[PDB]
Amino acid sequence: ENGYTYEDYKNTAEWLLSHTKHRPQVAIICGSGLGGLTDKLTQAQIFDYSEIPNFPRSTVPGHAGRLVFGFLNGRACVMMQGRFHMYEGYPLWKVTFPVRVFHLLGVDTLVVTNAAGGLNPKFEVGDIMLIRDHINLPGFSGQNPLRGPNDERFGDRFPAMSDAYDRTMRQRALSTWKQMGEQRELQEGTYVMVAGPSFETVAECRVLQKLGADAVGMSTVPEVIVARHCGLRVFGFSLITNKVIMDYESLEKANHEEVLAAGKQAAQKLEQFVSILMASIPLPDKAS
Amino acid sequence: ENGYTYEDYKNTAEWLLSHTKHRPQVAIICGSGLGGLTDKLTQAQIFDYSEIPNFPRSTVPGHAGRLVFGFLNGRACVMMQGRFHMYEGYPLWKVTFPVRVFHLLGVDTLVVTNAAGGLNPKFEVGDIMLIRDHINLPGFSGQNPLRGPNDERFGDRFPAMSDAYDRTMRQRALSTWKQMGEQRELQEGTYVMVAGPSFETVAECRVLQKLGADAVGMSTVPEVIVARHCGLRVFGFSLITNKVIMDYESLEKANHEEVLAAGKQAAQKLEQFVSILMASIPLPDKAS
Amino acid sequence: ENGYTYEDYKNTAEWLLSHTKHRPQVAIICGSGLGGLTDKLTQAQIFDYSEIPNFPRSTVPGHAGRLVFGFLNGRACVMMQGRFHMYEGYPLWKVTFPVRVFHLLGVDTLVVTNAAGGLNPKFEVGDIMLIRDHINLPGFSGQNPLRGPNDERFGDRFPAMSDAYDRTMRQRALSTWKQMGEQRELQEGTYVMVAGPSFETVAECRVLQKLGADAVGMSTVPEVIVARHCGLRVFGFSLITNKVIMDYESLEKANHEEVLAAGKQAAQKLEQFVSILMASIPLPDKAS
Ligand SMILES: O=c1[nH]cnc2c1ncn2[C@H]1CC[C@@H](CO)O1
Ligand SMILES: O=c1[nH]cnc2c1ncn2[C@H]1CC[C@@H](CO)O1
Ligand SMILES: O=c1[nH]cnc2c1ncn2[C@H]1CC[C@@H](CO)O1
Repeated sequence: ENGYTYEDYKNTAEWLLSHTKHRPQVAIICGSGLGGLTDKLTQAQIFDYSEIPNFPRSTVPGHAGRLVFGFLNGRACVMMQGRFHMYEGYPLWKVTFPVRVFHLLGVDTLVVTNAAGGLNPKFEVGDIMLIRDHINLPGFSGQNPLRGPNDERFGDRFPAMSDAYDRTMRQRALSTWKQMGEQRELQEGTYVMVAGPSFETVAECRVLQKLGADAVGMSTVPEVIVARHCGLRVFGFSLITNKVIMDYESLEKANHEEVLAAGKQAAQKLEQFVSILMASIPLPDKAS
Repeated sequence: ENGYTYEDYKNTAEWLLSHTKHRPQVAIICGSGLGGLTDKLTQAQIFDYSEIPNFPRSTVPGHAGRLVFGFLNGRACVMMQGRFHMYEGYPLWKVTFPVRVFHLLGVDTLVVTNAAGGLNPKFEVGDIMLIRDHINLPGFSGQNPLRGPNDERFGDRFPAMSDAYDRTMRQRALSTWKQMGEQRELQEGTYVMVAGPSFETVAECRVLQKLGADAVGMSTVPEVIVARHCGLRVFGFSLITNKVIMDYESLEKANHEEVLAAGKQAAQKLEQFVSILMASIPLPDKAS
Repeated sequence: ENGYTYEDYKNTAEWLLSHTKHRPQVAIICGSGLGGLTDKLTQAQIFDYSEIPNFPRSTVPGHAGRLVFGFLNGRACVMMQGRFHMYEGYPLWKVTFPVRVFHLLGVDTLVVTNAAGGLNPKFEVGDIMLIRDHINLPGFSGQNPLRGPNDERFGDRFPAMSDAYDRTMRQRALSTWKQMGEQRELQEGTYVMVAGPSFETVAECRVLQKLGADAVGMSTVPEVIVARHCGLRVFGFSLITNKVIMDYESLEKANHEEVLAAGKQAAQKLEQFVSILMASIPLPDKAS
């Protein structure tokens, strides 16, 4: 985990402990425009990234740069509003530092969210996709958050990712959606991480499509991965904010204004979802 | 753009201004063996990379390591003879530093050239290919020149690349070729950037082929990308210097001696082309 | 070769010379659990990585962290028990430093081994695969050991990899296997390097499969590549330690305990193989 040491994590976890009365169980990292979830907490105790000991700040635009503590629909969460991306300069051991601290803080579940582009045509903007799998492109080329000496206090050298996106939690998600009897089904498919801040070209989109991806994005994977390394339960969704183009002869392209998505009903649609889903995450009590 | 600051760009742009009387409009970055284009300028004022304030030098072999100023077939260009490649150690924010300076210098068009390998069988060495699209392999894994804090004085955080290789300029190129009624057509296809200085293996070539690439090379993309980020018009060609191999049972491989291509008629064929094409790049006057 | 200089290599080669009487011809780099080969040497003179001048140490767990010198089945080898991987923090110019020193030491052949995952279904664990080709994933994204200024004292700027895994030595391997009339054939196929220490997901495995890979692993390529750059003869095998998963609905995943493979007969099976194969590597005498 180059950069930080165990004790850096300990010292930050502890600092958090002795500065909040909350002992979170589920850590939620909100993607673009889905940070409204913070609103729904209770007994909320906000923490500015910067105020915490070794916490990677979030540049100057880190307006939504805070770690909120509270209770949501039954569980004592800890939310990350506004995360770190590879594309902004953060080496991956800064991007994923939270996940290690959430672990030592006591977390045992991580529900990671993000807005992503739509590659699967069956997807339509506004859609919500269940990450059943991911393709760690940067990781293939060495951009893996576990590069460097491994700490057997955190996990194994070679953790398997075959499993990562918890199966049961996916049943429960498919099901909770149906319970809400929602208009439009809870999409499910493979999520592909691509770093670059620029948006995919039509030649790029096509390789991802053949590659098996369904939604493309620029984060999540580093947090998914290091969480699993820790032994955290993991599941997540993607807010399809825009359909990804294809050559032939187009007329559109892709813009961030499409973030209107991340804020429109869609946003707060996933928020209700994520809220109700708190009721389907097992307690540490090993419930019986 | 880690490494340099806005003012580093300003200070270099200005230095260039107050050291040349030329206010270039089109910046041309010449690939291997196609640097003969410099010959054709007029009112040529050569500048040694090294003499310019923050300009990345080009090692010791930077013989063809200069930025020539002048007029070509009607426009006041600024040419880069001998560029920087990832494979020689340059972090991408040094490779692409010129494109930012050409921008502040006033440029509004960039015609980037390179020699590339032939993947599409329809290609035959000597051929010239029109880059209609590109696959930014390094970029997928984080090797994107826009990594780091974004400067809204240069462009947007998430620029789309869906478009990059200007459409009209491609009509004009296909057309100008036909105007010259040239022997052999102006190929067009997708260009794939691969970093490594070594040459592709037969297992590698095959993945690129299925991946959609037509020509493979080791540059251009970083300059294409940062140009678009700036709002520069962009179009380019590749000089197929050698056909890329495929398993089965071969007898050849790939060598740099194949640069004979980059210097043979082919070279100066693209040079006449690029020269005449100056007549088809719109003026800043918004011509009417 | 950023990091070290020619003289760093010279100073280490020489140090090795004036500290051993052995002038090795074949350098063997043993993969996981196949380091038992060291046992079979004779006139063995062990050297602790750390004791050698610029030699990258191997962390604290570098127990099997030594460079053994001796004679094996006829040739004066030099073996690397326990290599360096990208995933442990080593920049590739440290990972591959040995290959440069083995070169200056006089080596002219490198037989590299590794344990790898099975992607080709025809593969069955325990199997041994002949690396006929490789797909340098990290290399595509810039992770190539030849990045930086090139030393024409070592090799060419753009070395071709079209060839790398010596053809004749493969005939001899297929043949020697048949000579032993072994139970189970000497598999042959394409080896794909993936960096990350974590194990491939089912979405990842599928892209590698379509990509053409047969076995997947996390090393070898950097050593294969820099060897060829030097002009070393190269050939290698992979010990399929585990079959790689695929979605649908599985029940297994991948664990390091599967290293039981690397140590079981399989291990010492490749060891006899590699030993007998010493008899099929040409001598520097240009035998006649
Ligand atoms: O089509 C897409 N490709 C890649 N990343 C995407 C796409 N759509 C959304 N994002 C992610 C990456 C950054 C942020 C911008 O809103 O959202
Ligand atoms: O087949 C090829 N693959 C990759 N790069 C290539 C190929 N052909 C040319 N170049 C580019 C990369 C470096 C320079 C050497 O002349 O030209
Ligand atoms: O399925 C696999 N995928 C990637 N690397 C693998 C696989 N199997 C073995 N290794 C390599 C990488 C590290 C070491 C762990 O024993 O062996």
